[PDB]
Amino acid sequence: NPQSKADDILQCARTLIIRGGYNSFSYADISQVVGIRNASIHHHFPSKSDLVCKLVSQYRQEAEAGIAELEKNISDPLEQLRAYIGYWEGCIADATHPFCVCALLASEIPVLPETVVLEVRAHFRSLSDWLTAVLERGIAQGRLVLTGTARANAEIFMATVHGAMLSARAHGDAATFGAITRPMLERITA
Amino acid sequence: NPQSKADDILQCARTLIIRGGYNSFSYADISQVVGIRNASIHHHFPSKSDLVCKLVSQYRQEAEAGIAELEKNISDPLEQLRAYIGYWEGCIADATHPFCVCALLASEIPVLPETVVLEVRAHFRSLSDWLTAVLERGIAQGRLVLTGTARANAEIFMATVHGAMLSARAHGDAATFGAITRPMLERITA
Repeated sequence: NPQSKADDILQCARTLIIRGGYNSFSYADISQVVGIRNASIHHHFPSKSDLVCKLVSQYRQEAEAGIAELEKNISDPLEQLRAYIGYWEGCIADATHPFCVCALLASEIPVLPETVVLEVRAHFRSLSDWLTAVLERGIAQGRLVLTGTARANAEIFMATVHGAMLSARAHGDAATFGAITRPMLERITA
Repeated sequence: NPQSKADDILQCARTLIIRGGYNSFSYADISQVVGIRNASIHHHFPSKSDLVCKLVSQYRQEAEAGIAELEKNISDPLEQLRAYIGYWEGCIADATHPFCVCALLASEIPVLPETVVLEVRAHFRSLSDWLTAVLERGIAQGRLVLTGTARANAEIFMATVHGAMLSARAHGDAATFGAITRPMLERITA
């Protein structure tokens, strides 16, 4: 049915966009993977900008649901940050989606449609908000020690994660991501 | 003359690639800026992969010459790292080239030509080598204090720089880059 074809197009486009960003895939590539013709893609999504806004909105919904599940299941804020690091290490291992869609698109902001840029920036502010709240709970519970504010530390940890994803993709390697991100976690442990 | 046209094409392509990466510009865009026709671009560069390898090799030559000049002019290793941070803050201010060509291309590695990937990875290993040597001199001179090895700290600082460039481009802002990168520098000051 129609819904399943729309889901297949979004699945496919998400995998392609993680390889090379907004301009690295075409509707022809989606036809090659999913088997629908070009005109059919347009019935589902009236433009590529709309397809990518829909993909990023779904990616954020899933990203927020996954860090919420960490927050729910894990009592200690430090262990929530450690489990978030572990989640990305598993994604880089599985190698299907070894990069954050929004971090990748952020590097291309100046050429992206404005509607896509809105979705990408919303993920950054939202992830920063989550990390800020986890760090604040860690202070409130005497589980962490910080220099500077929780928000400033959240912004450093998010930048370190995005830079570590980039180093793992570049000069190689399944231990890079942890080797870069974990020392902060051990620093801030009370 | 011929050389000047080749330089103009590389200048133009460097500015375009910093906006959106490898797939965000075409030879038509270069013709629009530089005024040569499509066939003329091909006389200078037999393929787009070759044009981009030439651009990245020139960008690295310049990047290495600039950090070498820091190293030459500045005696204290900590002040060499602080001046490197300042160099990127000035680039983000001037807004012409507010992102590293190689950091941007690294996010697209899976779709890049292999010859381009070689040049991008060479920049990462080389910048990591430079930062490692600056950190080692800082230890040898009693100017810095590190947890873990100099190379592991170099890899964190390079990832923090690349992640900070990304946050400055994303959820906005000429103070983000320093706000993320400078706390490390003050941490490691002896």
